[PDB]
Amino acid sequence: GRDHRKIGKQLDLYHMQEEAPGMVFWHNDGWTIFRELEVFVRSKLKEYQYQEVKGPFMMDRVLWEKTGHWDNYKDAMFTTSSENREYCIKPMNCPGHVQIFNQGLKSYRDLPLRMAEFGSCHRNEPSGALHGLMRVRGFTQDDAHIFCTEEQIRDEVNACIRMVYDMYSTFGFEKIVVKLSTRPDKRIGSDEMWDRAEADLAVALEENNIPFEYQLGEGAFYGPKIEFTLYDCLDRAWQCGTVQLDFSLPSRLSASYVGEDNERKVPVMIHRAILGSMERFIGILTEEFAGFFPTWLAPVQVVVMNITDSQSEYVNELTQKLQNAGIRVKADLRNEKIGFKIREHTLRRVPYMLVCGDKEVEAGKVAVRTRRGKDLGSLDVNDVIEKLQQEIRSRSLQQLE
Amino acid sequence: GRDHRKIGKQLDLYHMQEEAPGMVFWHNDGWTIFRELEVFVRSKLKEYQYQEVKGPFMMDRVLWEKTGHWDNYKDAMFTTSSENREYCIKPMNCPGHVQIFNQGLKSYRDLPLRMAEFGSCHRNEPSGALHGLMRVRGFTQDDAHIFCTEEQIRDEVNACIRMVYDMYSTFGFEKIVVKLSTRPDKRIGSDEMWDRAEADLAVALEENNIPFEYQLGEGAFYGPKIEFTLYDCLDRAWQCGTVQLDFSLPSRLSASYVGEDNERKVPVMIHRAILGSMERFIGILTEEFAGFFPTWLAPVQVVVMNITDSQSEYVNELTQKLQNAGIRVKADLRNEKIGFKIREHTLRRVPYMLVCGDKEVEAGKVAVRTRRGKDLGSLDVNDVIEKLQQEIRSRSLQQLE
Ligand SMILES: C[C@@H](O)[C@H](N)C(=O)OC/C=C/Cn1cnc2cc(Br)c(Cl)cc2c1=O
Ligand SMILES: [Zn+2]
Ligand SMILES: [Zn+2]
Repeated sequence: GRDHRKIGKQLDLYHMQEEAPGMVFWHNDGWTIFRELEVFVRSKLKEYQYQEVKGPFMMDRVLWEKTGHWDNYKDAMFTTSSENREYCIKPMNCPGHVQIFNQGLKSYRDLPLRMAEFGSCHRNEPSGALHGLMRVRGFTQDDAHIFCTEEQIRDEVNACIRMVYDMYSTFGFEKIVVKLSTRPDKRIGSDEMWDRAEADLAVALEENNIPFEYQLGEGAFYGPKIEFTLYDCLDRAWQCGTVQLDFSLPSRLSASYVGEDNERKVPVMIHRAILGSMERFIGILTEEFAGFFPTWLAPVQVVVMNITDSQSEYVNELTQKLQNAGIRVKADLRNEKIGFKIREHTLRRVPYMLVCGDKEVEAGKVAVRTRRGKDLGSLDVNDVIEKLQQEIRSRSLQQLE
Repeated sequence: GRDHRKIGKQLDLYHMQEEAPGMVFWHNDGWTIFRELEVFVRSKLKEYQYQEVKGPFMMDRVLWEKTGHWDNYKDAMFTTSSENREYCIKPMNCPGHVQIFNQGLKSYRDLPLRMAEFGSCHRNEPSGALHGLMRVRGFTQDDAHIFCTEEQIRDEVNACIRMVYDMYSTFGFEKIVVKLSTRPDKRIGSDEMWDRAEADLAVALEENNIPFEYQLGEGAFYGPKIEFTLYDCLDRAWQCGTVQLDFSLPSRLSASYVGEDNERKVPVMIHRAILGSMERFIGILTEEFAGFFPTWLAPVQVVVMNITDSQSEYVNELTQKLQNAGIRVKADLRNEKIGFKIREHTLRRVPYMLVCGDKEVEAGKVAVRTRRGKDLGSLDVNDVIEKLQQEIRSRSLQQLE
C-alpha cells in the first residue's frame, strides 16, 4: 500500500512513457498536488524574505564552460544547437541567478540578496536508473541562491536551517539526520577559508540546537555543505535538503558589489534546496501518507453526495457554498446507492464525504463521513465549512473529530 | 514613449542577454506580474470548466513524426539526443495532452474534456527576427485542448469564442479583428473533413455576429483556425488568440472513447490559446499601460509612509494590516521629505500612496494619493482597505475616484 507508482496510477496523478524517459505527464489531480506544494513553498519564501525569479531553459554552452562544472558534468547535460551556437538545457539554476544578480550595479545595502526559483532542470540520466517520480530526467527544485558578505554567512545559514525544520514539520517529518561535509583533497581557497566556512556551518547548526555528524572529505571543491536527511513512517532515509557554501561561482561569472568602504567586492553564494526535487518529494509524500494526502494537499477535498434524487438541489447549493469558500469540491449526483458512492470516494482518498439525506436537508445540516470510515454525524453546514477552512488554512495533518 | 524594453529595465521586470537569444529572465517584480496573469487565467479555467495539466519538456522525434510535426516544422524545432534517440524540445502541447487523454478508458460521459496547460514551448526562430518580448524563442502558451463529440463542436467553439472576448475585455481591449484561416497547401485530412471544419468555424462567427475575412492558405496543417487580433491604444494590431478545429491529430495518435452506443469513436479536438504567449502579452500590456499597471497586476500595490519618526509604529501596523488583507504593500519610514518619497513611488508606478501624519494617527485614518496625482483625502483605514480589496479582487482597470 505504499508504492507511489501504483498509488499514482490508482489516483490518476501522473504517468510516464518511453517517448519521454524520466519526464512526468502530470494529470489534473497530480498537478493540483504540485501546485498546492508550490503555494506552500511560496508562503515560506514570503515569510523568510526571498525574491522569486524565473530563468530560461537554455543558455550558451560558452557560459556553462566558465562555471567550472562543464568538465565534470558534460555527459549528463542535454545540448541543442542553433545558428552555429550550442546551448545547454539547464541542469541547475545557479548561473541564471548570477546573471540576474549581474543586472544593475549592486551595493552592500542590497545584501543579503535572497533569490528563489522553482527551477525546471534536466539531466541526461541513464535510462536504466530511472524510477517513478524519484529518479527522473526532468525535475523542479525548490531552489534559491543567497548572495551575501562573509560576515552575513552564519545568520543566513541559520535562517536556512530554520526553514528546513519548519517545512519538514508541516509534513510530519520530525526525525532528521544532518551531515556536514568537510574540505575535500582537491579544493580552492586557503585552509583558513575552509576553517571559517566549516565553523560557520557548525555554529549555525549549534545556534539551532541541532546535533549532527561530519562526512569527512565530502565537501565540494568550492565549499563545505550541510545535508538534511528525513525519515518516513517506515523509518526509511531520504536525503532532501542541502545548504552549500560557494566561494567559486561568483568570481567565475564576474559577480560583484560595491562595498561600504567603496571597493569592488565579490559576494559569497549559498545554494539551498529544502524539498530537493518537487517530483521526488511528491513521491515520498505519496508513500508516507499511502495516498491519504492531508486535506490541504488532497486533489479533491470534499465530495458532496445525495442519497436520492430528492436532495439534488440541496447538494447543488452546498457545493456552490464550498466552492465560494475556496474548497476543492465535487458533487456526486449519480443515481447510485450512497454506499457505492462512499466506497468509490474512499478508495480515491477524498478526505470528506458530505452526505445529504432528507433529514439533513430538512434541518439545514449535512452528515460528514471521513475516508478513514469515521461517521462524524450531522452538523450545521456553516460550522462544517468553517472547520474545513481552518484545517486547510493551517495545513493540518489530521482530520476532524 | 512606452517601450516595454525600457519600462522592463526601469521597473526591474525582466532582462534578456546574448547568451540566451529570445529567452526571458524574469526578475522579482516581472515574475509577480507573470504569476498574477497566471492566477487570472486559472480563474477563467475554473469558470469555463477546464482541467490543468503539465506535459514533458521533450519527446521522441518518433512521436513528432507520427503527428506530422517533423515533416511540417523540423527546421524550426530544437533537437537534442540521448542514448541514440533524438528528442524534440516541444514546440506545442497538443501531443502531450493526447498522451494524457489516452491514459485510462474514456467514455462519452467524460466529454467534453477540456485540458489546459501553461505550456513551455520553444521555436528555433532566426535570431535576426527576434525583438523584445514580442518575438521570442522560449515562451509560455496559455494553451488548451478540448476533446469532444461532433455534436458538441458548436457549443464548445462558442464557449472558446466567449472566453476570448471575456479575457480581452479584462484588459480594456475592445477593438478586435477576426480572420478565418483555411486549408494550407501542405496539410492532412480529406477535403470533405476540411469542408466540415471550415464550415463549423464560419457558422460560429456568423452566429456571434463576428465579421471576419477569410485568410486563404494560412490554416494549420491539421485544421482551420479563427485568428483574433487586438488593437492597443496606439491602434497597433497584435495577433494573439487562436481557435482551431482538428479532425486529424486524434486519429494519428490513437485517441478514442466509447460512444453512447458501445462502439469505439475518435474525438474531435479543439485547440485554443487566448493571450497567445504569456511573455508577449505582458509585453503588450506593458506598452498599453506604459508601466501604469492596473492595481491587481502592479508589483507593489500600496506604499505606506510617515512624515516623521512619530508615526513609524502606526505605519508598520497599517502595513501589517494591508498585508493581512492580501495587498502587496511596503512601508517607507526613511528620513526623507514627503515629496521625495511620493516621487520615488510614483516613478515606480505604485498605484496608491498612503501617508500618515499626526492627524491621521490621531483619527484612525490615512491620507490617500494616487500615482496620477489625485489627492483622495484622509479616510478611515478600514474603508480604504475594503475599497482596495474590491479594486484588486474585481480586477478593475480604474483606480479609486
Ligand atoms: C541547491 C542548488 O542551488 C544546487 N545548485 C544543487 O543542485 O545542489 C544539489 C546537488 C548538487 C550536486 N550536483 C548533482 N548533479 C549534477 C548534475 C549536473 Br548535469 C550538474 Cl551540471 C551539476 C550537478 C551537481 O552539482
Ligand atoms: Zn545552486
Ligand atoms: Zn494544439
